[PDB]
Parts: sequence; C-alpha cells; structure tokens
Amino acid sequence: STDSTPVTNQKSSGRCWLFAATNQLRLNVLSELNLKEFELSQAYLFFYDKLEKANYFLDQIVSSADQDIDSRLVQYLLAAPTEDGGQYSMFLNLVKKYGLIPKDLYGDLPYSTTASRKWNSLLTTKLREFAETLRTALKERSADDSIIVTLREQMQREIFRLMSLFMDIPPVQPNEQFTWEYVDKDKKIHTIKSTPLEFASKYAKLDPSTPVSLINDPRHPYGKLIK
Amino acid sequence: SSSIDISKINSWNKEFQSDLTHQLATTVLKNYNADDALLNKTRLQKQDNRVFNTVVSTDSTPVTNQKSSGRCWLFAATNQLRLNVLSELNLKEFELSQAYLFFYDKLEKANYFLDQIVSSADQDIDSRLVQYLLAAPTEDGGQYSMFLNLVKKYGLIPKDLYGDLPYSTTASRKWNSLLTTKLREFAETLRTALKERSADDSIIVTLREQMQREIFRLMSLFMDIPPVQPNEQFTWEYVDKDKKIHTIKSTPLEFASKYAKLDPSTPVSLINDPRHPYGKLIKIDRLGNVLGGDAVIYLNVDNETLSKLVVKRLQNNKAVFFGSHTPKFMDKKTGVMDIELWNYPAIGYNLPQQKASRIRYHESLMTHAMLITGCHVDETSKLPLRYRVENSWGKDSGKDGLYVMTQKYFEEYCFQIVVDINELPKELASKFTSGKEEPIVLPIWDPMGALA
Amino acid sequence: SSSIDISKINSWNKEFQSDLTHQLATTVLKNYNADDALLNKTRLQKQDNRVFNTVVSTDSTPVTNQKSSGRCWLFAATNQLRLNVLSELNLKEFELSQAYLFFYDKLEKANYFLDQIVSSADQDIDSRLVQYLLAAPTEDGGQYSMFLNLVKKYGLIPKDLYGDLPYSTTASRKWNSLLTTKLREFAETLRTALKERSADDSIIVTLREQMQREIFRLMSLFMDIPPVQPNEQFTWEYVDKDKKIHTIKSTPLEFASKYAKLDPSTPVSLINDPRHPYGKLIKIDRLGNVLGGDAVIYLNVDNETLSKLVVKRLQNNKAVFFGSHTPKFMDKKTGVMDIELWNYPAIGYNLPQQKASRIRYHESLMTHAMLITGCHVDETSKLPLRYRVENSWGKDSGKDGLYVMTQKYFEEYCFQIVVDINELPKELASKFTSGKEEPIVLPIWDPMGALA
Ligand SMILES: [Hg+2]
Ligand SMILES: [Hg+2]
Ligand SMILES: [Hg+2]
Ligand SMILES: [Hg+2]
Ligand SMILES: [Hg+2]
Ligand SMILES: [Hg+2]
Ligand SMILES: [Hg+2]
Ligand SMILES: [Hg+2]
Repeated sequence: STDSTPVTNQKSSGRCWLFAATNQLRLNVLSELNLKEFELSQAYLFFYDKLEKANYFLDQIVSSADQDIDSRLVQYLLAAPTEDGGQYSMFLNLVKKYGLIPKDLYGDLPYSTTASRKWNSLLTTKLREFAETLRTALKERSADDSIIVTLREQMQREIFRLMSLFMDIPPVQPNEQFTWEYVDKDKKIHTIKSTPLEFASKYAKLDPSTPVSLINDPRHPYGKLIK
Repeated sequence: SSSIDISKINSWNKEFQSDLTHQLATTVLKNYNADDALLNKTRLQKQDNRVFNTVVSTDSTPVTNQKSSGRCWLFAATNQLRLNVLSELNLKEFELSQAYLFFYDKLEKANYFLDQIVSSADQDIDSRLVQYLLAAPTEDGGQYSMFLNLVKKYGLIPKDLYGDLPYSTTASRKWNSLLTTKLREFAETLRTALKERSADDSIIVTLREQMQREIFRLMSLFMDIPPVQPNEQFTWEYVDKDKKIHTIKSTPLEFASKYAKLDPSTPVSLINDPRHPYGKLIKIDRLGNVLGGDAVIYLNVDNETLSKLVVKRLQNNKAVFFGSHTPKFMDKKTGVMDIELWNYPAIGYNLPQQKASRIRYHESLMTHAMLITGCHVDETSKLPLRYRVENSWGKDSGKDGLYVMTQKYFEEYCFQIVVDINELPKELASKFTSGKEEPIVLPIWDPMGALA
Repeated sequence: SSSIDISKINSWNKEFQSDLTHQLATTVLKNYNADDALLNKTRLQKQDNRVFNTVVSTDSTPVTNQKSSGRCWLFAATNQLRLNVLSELNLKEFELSQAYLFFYDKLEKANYFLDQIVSSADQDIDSRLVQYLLAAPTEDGGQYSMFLNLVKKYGLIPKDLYGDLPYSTTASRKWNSLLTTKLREFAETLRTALKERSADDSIIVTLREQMQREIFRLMSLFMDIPPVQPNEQFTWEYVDKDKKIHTIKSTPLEFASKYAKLDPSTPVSLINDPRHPYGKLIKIDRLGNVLGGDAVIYLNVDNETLSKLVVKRLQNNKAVFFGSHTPKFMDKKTGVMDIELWNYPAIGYNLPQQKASRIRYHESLMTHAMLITGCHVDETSKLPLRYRVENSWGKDSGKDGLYVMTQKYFEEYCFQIVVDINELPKELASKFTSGKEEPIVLPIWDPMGALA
C-alpha cells in the first residue's frame, strides 16, 4: 500500500543492502507518520558498518595469526577488509547496537558516502600495515598480553581518526536523545524527541528478533541450516 | 578492548576536533576526493619535468589506445617493436596489429584452461586451485613470456591488415563474460566425464575437440580469425615519409623477424621481488596462455642493477617494457607518477610498510605494463632521476599520452622490466643458460603471477 | 619597516610552513575555491532546515527569474503583491508584469538624469557628484520608494499583457550601455548650453525635449511601450484553479489597488544602519527615478524590533521585502545564508570588524532585494532562528528557488525591510507623521544609497 518515496540512490558505493533493508522499514515510518517522502539514514549505518569491519578485521588477523601469510584465509582477510557490501544479519548486528535515525539528521552529504572507493583504499592500505604489525607482535607474545592489547587500541584509534576525516561520527549516541521536526502530508509541523535505539522500534517498527533470511542453495539439502 | 566502545570513540572524536589540522582536514575531506584535495602543486611544479637527456631516437607514432580492454601488455610489447619498423621503413606513423595477438591469446587461454581443468580433475571443485582456474579463464592481461609464446607460434602483422575494428577489441567485457560462462559449463562437463574415464580415453579426447570447436565458433562471432595464417603470405602496400608507395609481401612469422626485428630467444624478464633472494630465478606455477608454450620465469634482481640495465638499454636506443602498480601514485591528468605528489602527511597519513611486505600483505602487485622511452640522469655525477613513460590510453591521457615516473616510484611501485640476455652481466645471464638454477616456484595465485 | 622586505617574507614563510595546518591549507587552497574547499558539511547538516512554523498561506507560484538584469527589487516587490491576486482570484500560477515597471523605470531614470545634470551644471565636470551622476545613469537597481513612485504614476498590470519577451528584459547590459553612451553625450550638450543660458530659457527647454524624445525613441527599439496607458482600460481573460474562465476589464492604476491590494500610502522602509542613531530618519540625497517622485527615506531601527516586526507581519500573513548583501555568506547550490557555513577559522581567517564599520569601510552594503515568506521561532520560549526566503533566480537556484537565512545573517548582512506604517509602534509610526523629524541626510554615493 505505501509507496517508496523518494527513490533512493546509493551512487558509487556498495550500500545496496542498507538501502534495501531501510527501504523496507521506511514504509512503516512513512505510513505511521503520514509523510509524503521519507528516508532513514543509510549513511548512519554505513559509518558504523565500516568502523566495525575495520575493527573486526583486526580480530580476524589475531585469531588466524598462527596461519601463514600466504594461506587462503589470511589472503582472503586481506583482500577487502572494508568493502561496503553486507548481509541482513550484519544489518541487524548494527541496528541492535546503534538503532536507526531519520536521514534529516545525518545524510549522504560527505563525498565518501556516494564515492567510497578512495576512502576504502586509504583505510585498507593502513589495515594491511596493521595486519603485519599485529602478526609480528604475535610471534613473540600472546593476544591477552598487555602489550598486544595496547597495540590494538592504538590501531582502533587511528582507524577512527581516519574515518572521522571522511565522515562525521553520527550526531547522537544510540541511547542519546535527538529532536526531529518534520511536516506531514497535511503541511502540519511535528517534533519527535527519541533516541536512535528507541526510534528503531517505536517508529521504524523493527523487532530485530523476528527476521530470518531464507536462502535457495541447490548444492545443499533443504530444511538444513547453512552458516 | 577488542570491541568498538561508543564512549571511547566519542572521547577520541572530542580530542581530534580540538586539533586545528584535523578540523580543516575533515572539512575538506568531506568535500573532495582525497587525491584531488591533497594534490600538492608545489611539488607538482618541480616534478612535472619533461626534459630527458637520454631518449630513444624514434618517436612513438601514433599514441595507442587499448580502450576498454586489459591489452596493455600487448600494446607495450608491440610499442617497443613498432619503433624498429617505423625506423627501418621510414614511416611517419606505424602500428603492429595488437588485435592479431589478442585474438590468438584469447583462443589459446580458453583452450589452455580446459587442459588446466583436466590436469586438476583430481582436486575438489572447491579447492583453491580449481576455484582460481574458474575465476578469470579468459582475462585480457598477460606477461611478456606469454607475449613471446604467441609471437613464436603466430608471428606479427601490420595493423593495416587487421585492426581494432570489432566492438570487442575496445570493449571486451561482454565477450569474455559469454566465453567464461561457457567454459565454466565445460569445466563441469569435463570433470564429470573424468570421474569415470581417463584423459587419454578416446571419449574424453572427442569431448575436448567439440569444446575447442565451440570456443572457436563463439570467438569468430566477435572477431574474425586473422586474414593470413602464420606461414601464409600477405601483401602490404604503404607510403613512407617521402610520400613514396611501397609493397611488402611477407608472412606473419617472417615479418616479425625481418621487419619487427624480434628474436624471441633474447628477451628475458627481470623482476624486483624483495621477498626472495636476488640472483635467484622465480617461476610462476601454471601461468600461461599457449598450451605447451614457455613458462613465466623471472630473474630476481636489485634496483641498483635494474636502474643501470634501463639506462644502458636506453643508451642502446631501445625502449623498455616494464610492469608496475597502476594507478598507485599516478596522476592521469598530468601524467606524473610520484609517490610524494599528494600531501597525505599533512593529514597525518603515513605508510611505513616495506615493498616485500606490501606484496606479502595483498597491497601491491603489477597491474599494468607500459613503456620507458627515456630517462634523465642527474647532469653532474649522480644517477637517474626520472623516466619518460609511453602509455596506451590515447593521446589525451597524461601529457599527450606520455607520463614521467620518478626513480623512487620505479624502485617502489614498479616490479619488472624486460631486457635482452646479452645486455646482462655474465653473472646474471648465466642463471638463464646454466642448469644449477632451480627456480623458486610460486603458486599461480601469487601477486607476481598476477598478469598485466 | 613600511616596505616589503624579501628576507622578512621568506623568514615568515619558513615559519608558516612548519605549522601542519598551514601546510594542509596551502595544499588545498591552491586546488579549489576557498568557499568550495571550506564549505562545512557538519554545519550544513544542521543549518539546511526547511521547516518553518510561521509561513504565508499562499505559495509563490511560479518561481520567477530576473535573468541578466538587476530587476530584483521589482520582482521582490511584485512577488509580495502577486500573492494577493493569486489568493483573491483563486489562481494556480500568477505574475504581475515586472517588465512593465522596468520599461517605465528606465525611461524615468534617463529623464531624471538630465534634470540632475541641469541642477549640478554649476559644478566641475570632474566633481564627485557629476562623475557619480555619469557613472550609471540607467542601472536596473532600485529602492522600494522608487518602486512606489512608479506604481503611483503607472499602476500595475498582469504579466499576461506584457512580459519578458524582449531580449533586453533578460539581458539588459547592452541596452543600458547604448542609452548611457547617449546620455553622456547629452550631459555634455546640456552643460555647454547651460554656460551661456539659464535652465528656464526657451532654448534649453527645447533642448531637453529633443533629448527626452531620442531617449524614448531608443528605448522603444528594445522594448514596446506598454499596451495601455495608466488610466486606460484593458481586458484580461484568465482561468482559475477550477478550470473556469474569467475576464477582467480594469486600468493599470485601478488594478493595482483593486486586485493587487496596494495602498501606496502605507509602506515604509525600515533600515538597520548602525552608524546612525535609531529612531532617526535617514534620507538619501538625490536618489530617485521619477522626476518629482518621492525621496528615499528610512526609519533607522534596532534588530530586536526589526525581528519582531517581521514575525508579526508574517503572522498577519504578509511577505516581507528585504534588502541585504548578496552573495555574502550565501550558498547558491543549497540556498543557505549562514555566516558560519564555511570553516574560515580552520585556516585562521577571522573578521572582527563591526557592522557599522563594515558599512563605513566600503565592505558591506545592500546589493539584492528578496522576499521573506516564512520564519521559524524556537519552539519553546525563545526567538526566531531562521527565515524562508524567495529569490528571483529561477527554480533551480537554492532549493527550488528558495533560500533559508539565519537570524544572525539577518542581523549582520541584511540592512532593510518594508512594513506598513500601521504595523509600527506609535513611537515609530509618528516619526513618519510628525514634523520634528529632520532626516539625517546622506549623499547619493552613501552605501545605503546604493540601490538593489
Ligand atoms: Hg592491463
Ligand atoms: Hg638516464
Ligand atoms: Hg637512467
Ligand atoms: Hg621496475
Ligand atoms: Hg538587483
Ligand atoms: Hg517565527
Ligand atoms: Hg520570526
Ligand atoms: Hg534586515
């Protein structure tokens, strides 16, 4: 019944999954708030997704430190650590920790949201440097080591430092309140004060506990779970 | 800890925003591409220098354009040779047929793939090798040894007899996709038939012939098989710089030696792979195009010798085929290749990772082959500062198709050159003509095994 | 010392280059326009807000475009009035003829100029006043009093009867140039004749009539005199929003009151000129268009009262004509007018000079007239934050022709609004209806005397 308004454009990025996942949800807000046009912030999720993958990569390197640099897994981890693409479970991972917010508070303004190639390249080049540094330090020490722990924190920090140069950290924290003024289809002005996490359930109607992704993979038996 | 803490990142943010350089950086970096924003004109002012004291006498005429294909290696290899014809026949403009080699290269790789599948039929479909063979069986890129494999079996021909007319020579994506989709079907069919039978089996033999035939049938729909066979005569009428008409009757194979001056037995490719010891031979397992052709082998040498081999070669009036990591530190608008052209340190972005580790950690590899046609030694008593590079992207790329590469770029982001064995020091040439030399064998998926 | 020392500047350079912020700044600033490089998207993210709780019910339809002319003042003044017709006649789209007023304004200024030359004939040709009169006698820009001068003598008419058809309405540069070149010839001729004779002289009188005639002759070559005279009837057929056809027979002068609802006797222009005391009347010497028309006089008021007069007016459902310094702190792409939109402080560029001094020191003046159609009071218990502005640059400028101006911008880079005297506090209205009020008289070349 509700119409996808307006038509979205991911531009030069692989953020389709976030657009599609949020396109499904925008319809609830549009409908529940009687809005002519509406969009949830795709960039919001994009910022956190990229930060998390860079961080996640570091852990992956640490957990595979025992394998040769030229092993299939290590070379794979090193191929595209910050790629824009994702899965629905990965979409929910972000919504659970960060919530959802209207695009009016944080949009596709930065150059990197619509042309992410360079940003990813700069980040990935650093991460590949970090990968070497971690593994080297892991030859002599254990991951639980105070030194390693310190090392990973300084990497995380540089990763955030570099990402904040291309995009601003969202304006409000997940449990922090934001005020959003808008106009409904009736030219009537409204104001909503919520938190990214509350807004996701309350307005976007997402209960992260309900969606499951069904796949059609003919190489495996049906009724079976694939991980 | 190991997880992203929200309080932690907002605290770091607060701290970064108090630094004035960071404030300016985020302001500009949210507006423009980092390379555009950070391009350093003070440095450009000095580095964009087109004076070269050591240059190849003949001029690359005309500037070539590979368009939407990965045929750089063929353009660069033939760009090196065209200079001989241009010179020996007193021609204003001249080009050898890149498409000629392209047709045969693609046919051979499709055929070569089939054999690779047959020889790895014992491995699981999801093994690293089989999945690799299935990734890009007909890709346009190649190596110099693969270039010679083709010239040995097919010779060379002037572009006037067979050019870039077909849509697929300048926009090969679709063609490759159609071919590859079929080959992946064939791969399954072969392996299945190989579970019950042996490769020597009459049935398998028949099967592969029907695949080869369909492969040729499909390729002939997008490009015509060259007009003459390698030992078949062709007649080529042309006009020299003096407006004088001439006619040459030759064969693709004769023309290659006779006019293009190529003796396939002399070029060797030297590589600069810091992960391995120099003076050692490096071989890429399974890498090839012509079933039965030669294998890709490189003599691993230091940059100091390499730099000299390039100057000497240039002094001997010959262009130097080289492979590097495009477009790393390359400004296509100006044509400058300088690792310090952009002011990344102004935003505190620094990269200490070494060359060997860059290769090891999936960060740098050869991706494009170009041609060094000149260089400039420091006019006093020092060494080469920059090199003149001829690209195959049309005359609008760089400065009229030409680029200038710094010595430092050459050392860091360039991994290969091609010289004639007779140009090497006895100590090095011998590694090719001896026998003790057991090459360090790298897998097909090794970054040096990644074509151009 | 007072001279530029070469050692000194190279020493300063050396010191600036050691600062990392300066290094980044020079790198980026040599690449892009400062406004493009410094545009702050973090700030834009918050400031580009199009929600206005107090707006004029009628919508500006359609968005107007003055094109290559300085007719903003006429567009803005008529944009304020069109809303009455649109509303009273239930029309989807409507426009009063801007060209109508433009024709008469230019004719009158050329004529007015002649009189100005005659009245200053006793001054040297190189005096400040005479050179000023000769600078731009026919410029497109004007003031609101000058707008009323025209409406009083000529009335208003629907654009359907006389529009922007002629080349010169949308590209007036050449026309003005041709006219001005003639007027400068006339200026000499008048003054010369005035050395021997008196202005009341039959000969001079004859001379001025022949000049007036040539002026009209030349203007009629680029634009047609409006189709009806001010007291002459015209018939206008139109279609309302309900697809219903109507016909109105009126006169330009009647239509102005009857349909456009303008009572020329009510609007007064309030100015915010910090160099003079508030509550005081400011008059611009010699500024005008219609010989004998009213003079430009402003009531100097503080921003606090001014802000309120705008909110009240908007609440009374009327648009507010205002004049400001375009394009200072104006982003045409987004339509944002915010003095903090660009990160100049990140490059250490700061401007402490006060408004009054900005005006005094040749830095800020009114240059464009636009229309406030809405505002947004802080929804709690505070005051106006932003205003909705309608520009006359087509629907592609700003956001569909519309702009958003901050309160701070309004205070700093805006110098005038127009209200009806009945909207003023008794204390202020009286300054217009009393007699004690001797206006502070400013010269014709004063920055507040610089049109729009
Ligand atoms: Hg290539
Ligand atoms: Hg040299
Ligand atoms: Hg050299
Ligand atoms: Hg090299
Ligand atoms: Hg104007
Ligand atoms: Hg308001
Ligand atoms: Hg207001
Ligand atoms: Hg104002």
